[PDB]
Amino acid sequence: GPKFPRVKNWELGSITYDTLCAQSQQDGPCTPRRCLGSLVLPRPAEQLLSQARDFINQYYSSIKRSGSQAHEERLQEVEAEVASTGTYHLRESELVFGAKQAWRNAPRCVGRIQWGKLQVFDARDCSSAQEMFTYICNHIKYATNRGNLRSAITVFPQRAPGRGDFRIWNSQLVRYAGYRQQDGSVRGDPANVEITELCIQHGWTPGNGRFDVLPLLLQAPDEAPELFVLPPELVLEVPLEHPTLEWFAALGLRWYALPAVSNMLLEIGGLEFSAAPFSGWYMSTEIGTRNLCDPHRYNILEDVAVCMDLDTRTTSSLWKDKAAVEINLAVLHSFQLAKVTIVDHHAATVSFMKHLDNEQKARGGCPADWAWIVPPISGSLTPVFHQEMVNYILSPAFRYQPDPW
Amino acid sequence: KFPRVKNWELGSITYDTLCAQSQQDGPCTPRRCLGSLVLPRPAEQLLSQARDFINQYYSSIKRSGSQAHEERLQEVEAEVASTGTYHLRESELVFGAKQAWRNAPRCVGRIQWGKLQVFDARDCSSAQEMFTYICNHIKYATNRGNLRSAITVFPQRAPGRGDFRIWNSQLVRYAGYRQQDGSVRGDPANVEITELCIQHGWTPGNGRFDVLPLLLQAPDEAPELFVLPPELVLEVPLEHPTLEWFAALGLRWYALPAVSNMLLEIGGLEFSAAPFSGWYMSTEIGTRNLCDPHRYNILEDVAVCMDLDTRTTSSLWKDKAAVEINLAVLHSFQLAKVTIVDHHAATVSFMKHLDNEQKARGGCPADWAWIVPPISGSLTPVFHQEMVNYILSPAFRYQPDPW
Ligand code: HEM
Ligand code: HEM
Ligand SMILES: Cc1cc(N)nc(C[C@@H]2CNC[C@@H]2OCCNCC(F)(F)c2cccc(F)c2)c1
Ligand SMILES: Cc1cc(N)nc(C[C@@H]2CNC[C@@H]2OCCNCC(F)(F)c2cccc(F)c2)c1
Ligand SMILES: C[C@H](O)[C@H](O)[C@H]1CNc2nc(N)[nH]c(=O)c2N1
Ligand SMILES: C[C@H](O)[C@H](O)[C@H]1CNc2nc(N)[nH]c(=O)c2N1
Ligand SMILES: [Zn+2]
Repeated sequence: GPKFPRVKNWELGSITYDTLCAQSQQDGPCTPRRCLGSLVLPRPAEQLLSQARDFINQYYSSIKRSGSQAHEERLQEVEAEVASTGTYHLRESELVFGAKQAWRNAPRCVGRIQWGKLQVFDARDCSSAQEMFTYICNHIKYATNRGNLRSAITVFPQRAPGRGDFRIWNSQLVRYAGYRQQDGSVRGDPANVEITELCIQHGWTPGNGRFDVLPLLLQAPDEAPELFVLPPELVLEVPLEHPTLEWFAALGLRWYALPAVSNMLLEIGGLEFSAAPFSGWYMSTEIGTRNLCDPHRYNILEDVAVCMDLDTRTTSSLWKDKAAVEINLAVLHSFQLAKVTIVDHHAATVSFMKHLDNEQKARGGCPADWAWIVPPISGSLTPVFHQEMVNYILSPAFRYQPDPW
Repeated sequence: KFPRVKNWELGSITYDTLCAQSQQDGPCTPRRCLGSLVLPRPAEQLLSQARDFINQYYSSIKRSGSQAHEERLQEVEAEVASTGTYHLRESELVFGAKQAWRNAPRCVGRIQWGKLQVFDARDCSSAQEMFTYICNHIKYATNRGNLRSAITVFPQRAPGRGDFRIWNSQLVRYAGYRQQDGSVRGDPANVEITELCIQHGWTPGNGRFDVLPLLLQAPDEAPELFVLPPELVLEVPLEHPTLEWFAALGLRWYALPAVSNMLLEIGGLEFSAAPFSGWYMSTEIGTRNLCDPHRYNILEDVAVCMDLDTRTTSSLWKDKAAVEINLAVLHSFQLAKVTIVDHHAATVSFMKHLDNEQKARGGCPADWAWIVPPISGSLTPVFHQEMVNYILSPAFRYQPDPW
């Protein structure tokens, strides 16, 4: 082998070299002195043009037209535009290509075997917060497809010089309210306290439940954000029940069908889309393990263990483990019952192995964040645990961005 | 320069300043992270690693800058200047071994770092003598079930000649025997070492749990074969709290986790045979050893016994059976009165260790993928704790198989 990362699968004994990483144009947070790979957050003119050039090259390569008349004219067209305005504009098919490429390039998504199937909705004509609401509601209608979920992304207008951003304030399109109490405890989802408080300040009359759907705070450039309420018929939800444990349904737990991230930046060839929400379908463990068992979230492990009649007095009864399995199973069982798309952590990780194999043949590598790809239960029971991965930033990219308040 | 380390369960924040004392480079660059890779791939150098360690020593017994410090530093110059190398005093080696454990980023058990019986075997000259030493280490460390962490330090490396080595990866391992049907009986990880044993003339059992012999190598000698007296090797029959059938699986594990193939570096000196042992954390046996597909791979057998649905993965039979096997192990070890710690207790103590280290040193090098357990990851507080990883010395390094 050569001076590219050597990558081993310890279950199978198979070796690959990552040559794609050579493509990376942006430094991550690690150095030879220290690995910072487990931090969740780390941290004009020529600079723009070069990025733009790189993306157009990428576009043209993908349509197999590298070096050609139209390829070189488009380059000259992009330069022209940046020369007289300082920015430029993607073509319809260039946006489609990029959006998909950003999903392909996201090191933290286990669901990338699906990268090539993605409805790109162009909303770069959107002009008001009201119009955003509309656009967002069409997205939710399309993507939900009555439970037969379909991956999509709606792209609003790119950042402009000295001009405000289009922003969705909500971290996801569909999230539950969290209400701070007299006790100090939270009723609802403790992640969402702040945004809940922001909505009430902007005129929302709040509910008082564990599962109230948040309204949307949407922001057209240079105005303050307007508040929009999703019609309940538009938000599909799955009441939670267990297959064998009959009491589970009595807990009154539930989750929403559509996982739609809404607070991420989509950066394509230097252009920045501050508002471009995307959505797919859940992996069982996101709801069952993270949302419902995290001590700083709904934290239902104790409750369920008690119902199950486990010894919660001692760690070694593996009461946390026993309960978490049933919650997870209750998630899957119930989504399946309601005929709403879900994938379990086994099935998912199997298919990402397949994605890894594809991307090896196609690009010679696949950036991947191990701690994020490996599921929060039953880790080494899934094939990804035994797979070494290389993490690196590629572009187009989805980039986290700070809350707008 | 100083990285911010947040914990997302509680929202608390620290800064790691400890990582600045790292002198040895890891595998990451700013262009790409390789932190999930299991493996990497003259007087000035040695003399400055040695001073820096002696500094670490006198500083640790508060005598930094005193007479005994100055003259010991000079004893080091003098020895390297004349011989190309030098030797450590017993107390120094004791300090360095504990520090090597402390510095081990992949060890979730570091709360215990200061409690370590150090056996000095540097006066070892034969594979015979090696064996006795190893046999004493086992008797000490096992202590009829009341496990005591220990290390034994064989003679250092030397430019003149070959290394003292223990060919085995652990002092106690189960043999893996390749069958005709291209199948493995026993432990598939130990196929190659089992074939080495047999080649150096061992008579093999044909059970699923046959304790391998030791292959011990003195400098520039053919390794020698030594059978462990069966009474030294404490084993644990596996049974289940509620499932009476489990015991009839005939499953079992050994008490003592004792790594023997890792090189111990202190002050630039290299100890190529320095086995060490503590006690197990249950997921090691229950999850990895027994349910890994390239190991004993018993998940399906056990789930079928549990009468679950193998046909589809959304019934979570892998997870369900995985838990019972971990349960069986805990129960069994607690029943046989043998130290073991579950992943919840251990990760809780690791958090506290992170706290103590923060106050004492300004951080703790940690490797997230190894600290987080292989089941119920996010169920443990380590999952939500950011972690910085970097190499401090004294350290344990991984080493090439001697063959
Ligand atoms: C198609 C079904 C999909 C599944 C099953 C899936 C699965 C996942 C999972 C389990 C995570 C870990 C997130 C967490 O625990 O917070 C993740 C992250 C991510 N996914 Fe997906 N994903 C899917 C589709 C998509 C789509 C359509 C996009 C956008 C085109 C996308 C882009 C991302 C990004 C950017 C992350 C990192 C998120 C962050 O850093 O906050 N994924 N995915
Ligand atoms: C006191 C009981 C101990 C517990 C519960 C414990 C726990 C663990 C665990 C779970 C691992 C990862 C194991 C794996 O999945 O391969 C590990 C790794 C390690 N531990 Fe410990 N440990 C203990 C004692 C020790 C001792 C006594 C030493 C030596 C002084 C030590 C030094 C190391 C080193 C160097 C590694 C890296 C493993 C490797 O690179 O293969 N630990 N520890
Ligand atoms: C603080 C911070 C930084 C960052 N980069 N990222 C986050 C999202 C956090 C991470 N962990 C939980 C939460 O993110 C919740 C959303 N995660 C992904 C998902 F569930 F919404 C999803 C699932 C399938 C498909 C899809 F398109 C989206 C937070
Ligand atoms: C190839 C390779 C590289 C490397 N760095 N390391 C290895 C040891 C492997 C890793 N994964 C399992 C196996 O190592 C055997 C077990 N490792 C730790 C332990 F079990 F030995 C242990 C537990 C508690 C206390 C204690 F002292 C020791 C292999
Ligand atoms: C500190 C650690 O990186 C953090 O808890 C991460 C670990 N892995 C994760 N993996 C996924 N998919 N989602 C997460 O939120 C996290 N949290
Ligand atoms: C490829 C991956 O890094 C490898 O499987 C690691 C992951 N985490 C681990 N963690 C521990 N404690 N022990 C291990 O052997 C491993 N294996
Ligand atoms: Zn790294």
